[PDB]
Amino acid sequence: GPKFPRVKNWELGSITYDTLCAQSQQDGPCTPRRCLGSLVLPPPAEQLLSQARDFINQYYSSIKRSGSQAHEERLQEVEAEVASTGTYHLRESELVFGAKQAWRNAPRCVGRIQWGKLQVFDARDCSSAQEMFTYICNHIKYATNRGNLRSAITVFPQRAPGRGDFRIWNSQLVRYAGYRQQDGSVRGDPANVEITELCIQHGWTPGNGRFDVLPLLLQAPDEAPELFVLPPELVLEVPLEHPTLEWFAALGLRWYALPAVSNMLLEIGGLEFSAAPFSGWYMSTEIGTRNLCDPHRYNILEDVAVCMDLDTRTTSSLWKDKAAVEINLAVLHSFQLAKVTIVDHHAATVSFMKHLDNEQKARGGCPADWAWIVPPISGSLTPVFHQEMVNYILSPAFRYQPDPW
Amino acid sequence: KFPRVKNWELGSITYDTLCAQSQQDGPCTPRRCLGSLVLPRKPAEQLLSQARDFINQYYSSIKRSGSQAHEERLQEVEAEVASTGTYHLRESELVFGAKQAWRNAPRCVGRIQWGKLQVFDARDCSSAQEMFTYICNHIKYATNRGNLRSAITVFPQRAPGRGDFRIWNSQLVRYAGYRQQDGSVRGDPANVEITELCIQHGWTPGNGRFDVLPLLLQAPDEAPELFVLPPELVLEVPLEHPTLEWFAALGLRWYALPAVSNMLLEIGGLEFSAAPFSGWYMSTEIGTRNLCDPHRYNILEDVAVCMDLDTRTTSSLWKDKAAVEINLAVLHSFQLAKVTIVDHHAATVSFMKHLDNEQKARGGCPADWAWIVPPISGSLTPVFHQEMVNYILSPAFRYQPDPW
Ligand code: HEM
Ligand code: HEM
Ligand SMILES: CNCc1cc(OCc2ccc3ccc(N)nc3c2)ccc1Cl
Ligand SMILES: CNCc1cc(OCc2ccc3ccc(N)nc3c2)ccc1Cl
Ligand SMILES: C[C@H](O)[C@H](O)[C@H]1CNc2nc(N)[nH]c(=O)c2N1
Ligand SMILES: C[C@H](O)[C@H](O)[C@H]1CNc2nc(N)[nH]c(=O)c2N1
Ligand SMILES: [Zn+2]
Repeated sequence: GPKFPRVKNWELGSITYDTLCAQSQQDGPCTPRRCLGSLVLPPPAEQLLSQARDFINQYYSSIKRSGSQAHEERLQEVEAEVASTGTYHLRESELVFGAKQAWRNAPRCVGRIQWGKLQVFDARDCSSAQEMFTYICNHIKYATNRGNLRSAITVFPQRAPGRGDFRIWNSQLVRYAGYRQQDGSVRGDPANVEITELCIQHGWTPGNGRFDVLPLLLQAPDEAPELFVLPPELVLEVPLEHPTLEWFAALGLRWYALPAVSNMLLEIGGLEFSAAPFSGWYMSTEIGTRNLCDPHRYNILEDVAVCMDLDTRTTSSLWKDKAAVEINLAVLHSFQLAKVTIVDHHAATVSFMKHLDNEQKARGGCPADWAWIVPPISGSLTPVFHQEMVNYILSPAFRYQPDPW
Repeated sequence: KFPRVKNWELGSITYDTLCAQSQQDGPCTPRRCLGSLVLPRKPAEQLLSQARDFINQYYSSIKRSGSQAHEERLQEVEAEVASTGTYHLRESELVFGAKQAWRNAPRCVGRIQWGKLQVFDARDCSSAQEMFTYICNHIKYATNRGNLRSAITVFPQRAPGRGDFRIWNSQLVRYAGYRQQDGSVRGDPANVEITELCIQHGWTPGNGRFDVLPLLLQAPDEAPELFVLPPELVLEVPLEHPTLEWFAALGLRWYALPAVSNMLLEIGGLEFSAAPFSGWYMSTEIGTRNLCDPHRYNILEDVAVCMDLDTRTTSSLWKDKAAVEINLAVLHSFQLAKVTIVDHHAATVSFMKHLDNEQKARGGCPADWAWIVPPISGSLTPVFHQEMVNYILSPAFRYQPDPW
């Protein structure tokens, strides 16, 4: 009947229609000829204005004053500002709304049930790399909260015409070093080889552990990036042990508490925030499956399987599956023991299903990237696997941006 | 124009140029991607061009493009369509077409096997009774005492203004699902509807969890007929577990032969509404989806309790632990019974090789990531880390409406 994508849940037999996708102003990578959904990575005053008008409309709607005098005056104010400066500036509450809407709009995030609970730190007054470090340390302190983790974003000054960007060079605020060895292998996190060598080129004295916390490379406008070492007491980590396998603790594994992505671009109303780090808490599979077991990450699956005395000589023993499960259990158990916020992939996907239903009512749909939403272990054991999803780009948005170097 | 395809484990990059050969629209648009949807929302010059294109594919395959035989065949097809509005395939063309359709199936992880397919021509079928004989032979051939062999049986194509030949069941072997009035379902819930259709067409039902359904076979414009498969034809594997002695006591089992029977085979514009095909199972289909899906046999909690796991909380990973043991039991049991089966690691590893073979052969390979990646231990398999391009090539297997 309805001229909108029909979305089915095959577990429950229920049907919805996504009408929200009609609000998408930006094309993705797919066409009627081929679907590129699995691909990881696929102003003129006029363009800015329409984006800005769209956002201001979004803002006034969200506060139920659409069509009002203050709405029309804000529109006039934004246009006039662009008229004389080529850009414009957000009011504080507009920044807060946009930051939250960016998260709410993120198709790849399974944690969006939490989207309304986001502490927005306005750092648009920051004017140095040293000052960025202060703001970041404060973010880490607040967000970590001794293990009772709190979602937060710190927004630094927006991209400005004829002036360099504020950039955090590191992909997350907390990252383990990856040291390339003489034998070609990697000690530490192979994901972080490039940033590690960049840190060294910039005067960092490197360690040689598997879990050396990297220093921050922070870049203020039109300046070389400066190197900042995080005070270790600010960086909460959890040593990994297993509830029953006593040898697991002897592996010396660990992960940091705070997932704090820092290389993403926050776009709101056409304004571009090139440095706006944000953090929540981990879903246990990110650490236990991906970071610890990916072939091109720590790759600990065989080591653990051997300790479990599994038959690693044949696929059909399911040694990989068994080990992966116990590694994930260790992550959950250790985070719980340490009283550091974490969520398993069952609890998380269940809560995302609740989120989908909320957004169905609130907005007529929810953009979602099935491949990213479904967890990397136990896929069909979670409800989201059986849930069809429509993927599309809404704005405000978090966007990938090229590396500053 | 041409999609850049990256593998994130190895850093390697391909470019898919095969997708330019797609003549059929999928469900995605620039505005929104619908790749996770399971089913699609919904003259003679058209047929003639699909026909020419296919005959072209065929003669290129035998390396005789531009040969007089190729040219003569094109005129044959053209002459037949111009006169009758349709045409017919030579057996050798049908055999090529069927293999290509498997090859082009974006959702199939087992396509490394594509060139190895026994094709039974059943186009000289005029009755449900004859369909039954062909089906029995197919099952006999394909089962081969546990040494499974991939096969397809092809029934007469669709004709204008005439009902279709159809097999009503979704697979040649399916377990009954009986809806007990107390809300529940005994058996396989996926088969409630087909079970009920069977009963209304005269089948005396069982009352078990693994009662093998009769086939409802339909010749054109006739009511379907009921046929009970001879039990000796249907090979089943009792499930036990290598170390957990109690597992066998669950009374679990599954059939050897996965033989899908409700898909339509399109070749060169011609449509074969009844063309059942079979290979062998990947263990996760049985151990994860069929046995553990909440809307299937849903045995997770039962197994977990037997393993004395803490069911109270999600964070004990009782679901993940139980699922792994069930998958192991399926593998163990099939191996013990000498019945062909492939685990999801072996399967996905061979699929990566297939992607590589196809890159060299055709310049790409249509694949549906969401279906290729197994339902447990996704990122533990190489396909998780492989970008894939999805699109429709012909010959193709397609979904079609239920005939009732
Ligand atoms: C509060 C608890 C949260 C949980 C459990 C959570 C969970 C996740 C997970 C599992 C992913 C997939 C990441 C990967 O596989 O690498 C993800 C992605 C993402 N998250 Fe959330 N998240 C949370 C909070 C947040 C917050 C506070 C923000 C921003 C305000 C956010 C924005 C995003 C974005 C933009 C992505 C996509 C990343 C990409 O494409 O690279 N998340 N999230
Ligand atoms: C020989 C061993 C084979 C293996 C191990 C295998 C594996 C699989 C698996 C795991 C799926 C996903 C099915 C599901 O989740 O329900 C699938 C789908 C599919 N397979 Fe294969 N397969 C094999 C042979 C074949 C053959 C012989 C054909 C046809 C001649 C075929 C054509 C297809 C098609 C068309 C689909 C998609 C069905 C749909 O979209 O619902 N496969 N295969
Ligand atoms: C393109 N950058 C890839 C990349 C993504 C990363 O994480 C994505 C991401 C983003 C936001 C998250 C929020 C919460 C959470 N638990 N995980 C989250 C994970 C981390 C490092 C890199 Cl290098
Ligand atoms: C309409 N229901 C869809 C459906 C799809 C099914 O599987 C598709 C399918 C097709 C070919 C296969 C080949 C081999 C294999 N192991 N599984 C295969 C699975 C099975 C039953 C049903 Cl009921
Ligand atoms: C090729 C594929 O898109 C890629 O490996 C994706 C798949 N799904 C994912 N899902 C999440 N949550 N995170 C990821 O990094 C990925 N990687
Ligand atoms: C909604 C989602 O697309 C649906 O559950 C799909 C996901 N991937 C799948 N993959 C396979 N192999 N088989 C399936 O039935 C499905 N179902
Ligand atoms: Zn798509």
